Amino acid sequence: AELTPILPFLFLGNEQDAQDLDTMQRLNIGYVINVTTHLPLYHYEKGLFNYKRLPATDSNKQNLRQYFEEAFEFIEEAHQCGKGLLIHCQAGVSRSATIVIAYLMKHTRMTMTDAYKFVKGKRPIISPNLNFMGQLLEFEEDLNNGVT
Ligand SMILES: CC(C)(C)C(=O)CSc1ncc2ccc3ccc(Cl)cc3c2n1
Repeated sequence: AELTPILPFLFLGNEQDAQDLDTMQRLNIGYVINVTTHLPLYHYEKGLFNYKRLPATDSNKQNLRQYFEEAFEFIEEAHQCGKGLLIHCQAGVSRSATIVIAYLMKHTRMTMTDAYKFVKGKRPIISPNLNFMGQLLEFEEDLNNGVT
């Protein structure tokens, strides 16, 4: 069990981390983003959290940019009402860390490199995915040019 707090309201974890019900309620988490196609929404039937599923796979062809804006608003929703958000996928946190890094670029105004350094400092194990890196690099281009 290990929920990594990126921001006071934004938490990063894997499949096993999302199953620790006691820790999630201790940290005042009320929102969960599940970035998998096959994993269940843990503790859904208990009616404690608001869920959002980004149906993605951990492949070199998966497009995560399409899920960026939807995830940012769910995070803002958790932020604007004083609750924490947990975003998770599987062991390598490749998918979920990509979304978190994207959020830090758009809203916290950090650069792509600095955002990775920020998350990597708090979450030491992140599996590599050149496809997601390319999408984050292309995403930084659009932010600097005023396209998104
Ligand atoms: C995208 C994701 C977080 C899923 C990932 O690929 C983690 S693995 C890794 N390993 C070595 C690196 C060396 C420089 C670097 C500069 C920028 C960015 Cl975003 C990543 C790296 C980098 N990332």
